[PDB]
Formats: sequence, C-alpha cells, structure tokens
Amino acid sequence: NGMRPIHPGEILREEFQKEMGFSAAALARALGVATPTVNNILRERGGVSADMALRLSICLDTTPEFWLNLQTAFDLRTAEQQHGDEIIGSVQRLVA
Amino acid sequence: MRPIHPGEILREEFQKEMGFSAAALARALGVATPTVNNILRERGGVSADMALRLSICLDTTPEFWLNLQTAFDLRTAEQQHGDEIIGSVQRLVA
Repeated sequence: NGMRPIHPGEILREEFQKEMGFSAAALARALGVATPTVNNILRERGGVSADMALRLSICLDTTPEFWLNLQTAFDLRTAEQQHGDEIIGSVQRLVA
Repeated sequence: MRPIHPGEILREEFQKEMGFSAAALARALGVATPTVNNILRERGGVSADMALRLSICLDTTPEFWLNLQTAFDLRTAEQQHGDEIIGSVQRLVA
C-alpha cells in the first residue's frame, strides 16, 4: 500500500489530546495561536509549520524536530503513494 | 547555529562537484529549469516531490533533503521569531 501515512495531527490527537484531555481551544490558548489553526491540524487538514512546531515543543515538552519530522514523513509517504510510480518512470539518475 | 539551505548543499556538494548545468539537472529530474534555479539560488524550499526526484537522480535518500529543509526552517524560525514565540507560549497544564 504500503505503510499508512501518519499525519502529525493524528499523533497530536491520539497520544497527547486523548490522554491530557485538553480542548482545541485550550491547546490554542497555550500555543499562542488561533483555535482554527489547531482545529485544522487535529482534523489532519493543515500541516505543521516551523513556527507551529516550535510552539508545540514548548507547550507540550517535545523537541520541535519531533513534529516537523512527522510532517515530512507524512508528506513523503503521501508523495510516494500519489506520485511515486510516475516519478520513478520519469527521473534519470545523473552521475555526470 | 546559523541555517544552511538545502540548495546550498545541492549547489556546492553536487553541482559544483559533478559539473552539471541547472538545465541538465532539470531535464534529469523531469522538471522545469526555473524550478531547479529557485532551489539552487536558495529562493525556495525542497518539497516532498522534489526530494523524491532528487533522491533517485543523485542516489540519496529523500529524507536527506527533507531533513536539510526541516533544519533550515527551524533554525530560521528560531532566529527570527524565537523571542516572539517564547513570549507567547505557555506549557499546557494537564
């Protein structure tokens, strides 16, 4: 298929939210961002930016790489799933 | 630590080394020459799609490029909005 893309919002929701019990608005206030931004990420609609990842790391006690690496892994897995065969068929390696 | 754009690594460690033109790279990548130039000139970032293309083309992993991009964006964010971020975020209370 292969392995399912994991949106950072899934981690935010399943591992942080489900346990700590915060609302979207509560998280937003602590992040210093607007609630709709948080709403987008939790619903896995919007990605995590460098600014957001820094905010999350302070707010939830993580590194900011944790979040951006989740984002790029998701984005890569998605690009592979969506465009992987087309890319493999159209790119030539360059050794000189 | 100041930021390193992935395009600098593409330009200095691959282009300068192997001596290809921007156009030759774009042809091999299956993309437009201005798309390559925007990275080489450090005006734009490397997307997942571009990272995949580069990885095939230059025998790298795609993560190699994305992690360079992630590092650049974080370092940049910290350098320009770090104080603003520290001043506006509170540890969430469980």
